[PDB]
Amino acid sequence: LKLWSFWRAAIAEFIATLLFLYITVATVIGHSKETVVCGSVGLLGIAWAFGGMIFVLVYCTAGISGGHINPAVTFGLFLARKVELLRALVYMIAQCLGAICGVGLVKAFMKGPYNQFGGGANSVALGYNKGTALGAEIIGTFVLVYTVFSATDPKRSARDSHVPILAPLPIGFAVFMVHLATIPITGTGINPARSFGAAVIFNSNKVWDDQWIFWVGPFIGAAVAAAYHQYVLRAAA
Amino acid sequence: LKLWSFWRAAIAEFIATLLFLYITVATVIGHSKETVVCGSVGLLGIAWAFGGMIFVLVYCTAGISGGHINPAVTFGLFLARKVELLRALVYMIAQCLGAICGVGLVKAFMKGPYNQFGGGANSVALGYNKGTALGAEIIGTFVLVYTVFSATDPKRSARDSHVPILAPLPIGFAVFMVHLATIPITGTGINPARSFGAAVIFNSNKVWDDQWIFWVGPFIGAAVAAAYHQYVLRAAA
Amino acid sequence: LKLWSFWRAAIAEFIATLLFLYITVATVIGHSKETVVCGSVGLLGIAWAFGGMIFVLVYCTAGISGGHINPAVTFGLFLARKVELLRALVYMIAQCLGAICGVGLVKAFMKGPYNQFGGGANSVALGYNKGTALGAEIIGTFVLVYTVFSATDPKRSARDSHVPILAPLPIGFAVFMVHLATIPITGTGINPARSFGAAVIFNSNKVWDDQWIFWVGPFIGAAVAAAYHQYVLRAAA
Amino acid sequence: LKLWSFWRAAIAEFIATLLFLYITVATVIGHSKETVVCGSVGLLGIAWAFGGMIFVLVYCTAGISGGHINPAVTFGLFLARKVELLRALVYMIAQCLGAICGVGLVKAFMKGPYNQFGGGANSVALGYNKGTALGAEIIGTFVLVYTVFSATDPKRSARDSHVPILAPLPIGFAVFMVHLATIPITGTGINPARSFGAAVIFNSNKVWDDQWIFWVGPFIGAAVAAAYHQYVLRAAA
Repeated sequence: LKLWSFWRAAIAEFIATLLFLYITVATVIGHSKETVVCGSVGLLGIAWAFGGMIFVLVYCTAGISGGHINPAVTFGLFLARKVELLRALVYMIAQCLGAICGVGLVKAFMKGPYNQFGGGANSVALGYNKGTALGAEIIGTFVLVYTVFSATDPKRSARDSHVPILAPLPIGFAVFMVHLATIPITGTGINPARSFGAAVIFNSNKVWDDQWIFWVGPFIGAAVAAAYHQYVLRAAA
Repeated sequence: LKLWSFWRAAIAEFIATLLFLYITVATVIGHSKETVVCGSVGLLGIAWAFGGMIFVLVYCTAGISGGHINPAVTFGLFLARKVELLRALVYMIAQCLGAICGVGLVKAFMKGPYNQFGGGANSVALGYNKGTALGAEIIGTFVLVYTVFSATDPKRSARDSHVPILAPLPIGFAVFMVHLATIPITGTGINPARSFGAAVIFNSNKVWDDQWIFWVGPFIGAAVAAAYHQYVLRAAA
Repeated sequence: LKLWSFWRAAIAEFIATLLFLYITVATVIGHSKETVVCGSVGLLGIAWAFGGMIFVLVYCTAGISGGHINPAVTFGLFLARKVELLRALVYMIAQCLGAICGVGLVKAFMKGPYNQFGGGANSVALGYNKGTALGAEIIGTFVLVYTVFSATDPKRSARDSHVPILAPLPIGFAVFMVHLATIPITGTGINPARSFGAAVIFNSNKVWDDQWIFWVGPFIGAAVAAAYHQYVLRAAA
Repeated sequence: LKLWSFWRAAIAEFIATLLFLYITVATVIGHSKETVVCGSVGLLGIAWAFGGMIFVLVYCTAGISGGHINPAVTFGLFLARKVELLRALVYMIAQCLGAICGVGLVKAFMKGPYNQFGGGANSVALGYNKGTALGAEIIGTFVLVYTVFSATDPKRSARDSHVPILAPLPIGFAVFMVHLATIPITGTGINPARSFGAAVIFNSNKVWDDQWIFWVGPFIGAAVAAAYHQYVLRAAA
């Protein structure tokens, strides 16, 4: 009755996260497998795929679920009391499961290229240390969640809830920007479900060893954005 | 009287699909004929041409025809009872004829490059099987039509009809995103008229042999998006 | 009194066209002079410079002059009786003078590269004939002006006039798209002032010999768009 | 009470300028350190990073501070009496301090690449003289500030102030466009805080010797835009 709206929101987050990972990791593998020098969409094209799909998917789901597609976004909004505990945890599970599925589909379609070129997985690139990767993930997620907070509609909520509706364009652009800066360092995580889905499917020791960075970094970044918006700027009111 | 509005909608879809194919296939041939390494718009530029022209053309025609430019979009909206049978079939014919014309014009302007570089045609790239191409076309069209449904105006319709007006930016971006992911696999069809126009003008056995994928994939993708939006999300109401 | 508004509109078109040519031709020369393979913004970056500056400049001037920046846009709107004769001719002179000035400034800043790399001038590339270039200019300008007509505000006009206000984003995107398709053929003109400014400053026989294409093509494209919108679609009413 | 709103605006400008410099200079260093030919986001990606972050950050801060992120924007608005003297000077200090911090963070994360590849600093490229660089900075800042003035909301102001709210998309696009044209010449400054932050952290004689260009150019460009908008166009009223 409003429980149906709740379950439909969970489904919307599951499916959107699946589509997010399918499109973006297919883009990464498609770029990576390219033999002809500069016959691919390039790193710029990869950054567009991540930012542009967030714009599209937040647009589609904002009125249905709130359009999170990302455990760190759900967590930041939870801390600011904009999402209730049970919804938050249900969203994070839906997101993580959807992400596994989307990456699974890319692997099903292009198994050889998928394994050869890194599986869309986040890890620390050679030359950087884990403190740098962690710092880059915290600041990158801070940019994203600070944008999400600035993009919340104070009056309007997702169907049968108090989860605010979000303006999708600035949020997609924040994701695009952070990818431009962070791809050389970690591939860019800023989204624990996206990092976890790829780790589950790719299944390498190196990737699993770095995985904590892509949970801890984004949760800290999200928490600091929440405190900044709500307490330092008092930008809610 | 409203029959004139009907015929003007058909003309609007014919012309828009012609412009769609002219601009995008001229972009593909112009990229492909380039000798100087990295002197072209690249695959990223091709993906922009397809997404950006959908944004422009849906913007221009949304109030006149509904702005479909694509038999799979018309079919999905038909299944949800948003387009009547006779309009649907008239739109699909207008789209397919316009597409033949637009590709015809590119061939008229650059015949040598046109034949040498593949004629803007969709087919399965070497290394992928038809099951993968079909899967990639279904999911890609699902992203597009799921976006179209989320972009419908519940209150406002095209002139003298009940075909909903569509928000063109998210739709153009969905087309752009799906191109980033799918170009290496099939060139990206997700539009039976676009695939058919190029097949008619280019006229090769290889291309004709793959053509069913670019009709069946998109129609299935569109049907599943329709059912998802209307029955699982109940996102109409 | 409204004559001052008239003269301020002419100044706004002069300055906007100057800025248009300075930014875009500086972009073209900056790309072209690049020695390091793929150390430039590429042809995609050039296409963005033209589309993006039209978006910016139409945004700035739409309420002041109508935001034309382009004799073919002024001519199409003139034919549809949306601009009076004396205003139309004053706008075209302002646009052509501004364009000469903007290209003049690029030459002043980078004289060596400016002359070596073609001076931002439009002409027919080797391999295409003049019939093809003319056809490409007609269709390209048709896309642009068809978009301008679809972007007109039926209720709202520029200050102290009946020149409609225009939605700048779709128009900028139409310019971007047409550049993706047409750069390899003519560089893309679709704007007689832009083509003329560069011809005046660069001053070569080859360029002057092709210059009629960049006036005749766009004026025909604009006229057909006007007739299409107003008479075939009846999209005014 | 409104003094708190004042201090929160200063903090918002400090943090936004820090994020601006971190994301954009990390993008520049990440591009520059790339060994594999065309394995980076390219100069186009760098131009996106600067324009896109201005769009994002102006979006986030427009209702809190006015969204300046740039001493030349604050100065132009000051000259037009849209910002009071004490606020103006407090904003410029906040911006310059934030910029030092953001560049500082990039250096902390990638010290080797940071020093090797120029430190995100603006200076005159080999082949251009200082008159050209100064001219390019004046016109580039004129485009930006002319856009800012055209983007001001006549009715609505930042919290507890008379600083107008700004439309962030056209402003971000103006920054993007000016980067396309100006990167080969100076790297593009058009923002005294951005130029100063990088000079402070990179600390080279060459860079310090050119630094006056990146203060004088933008302040003149801003002043001429202010006079153009307010006195020649009378575009306020």
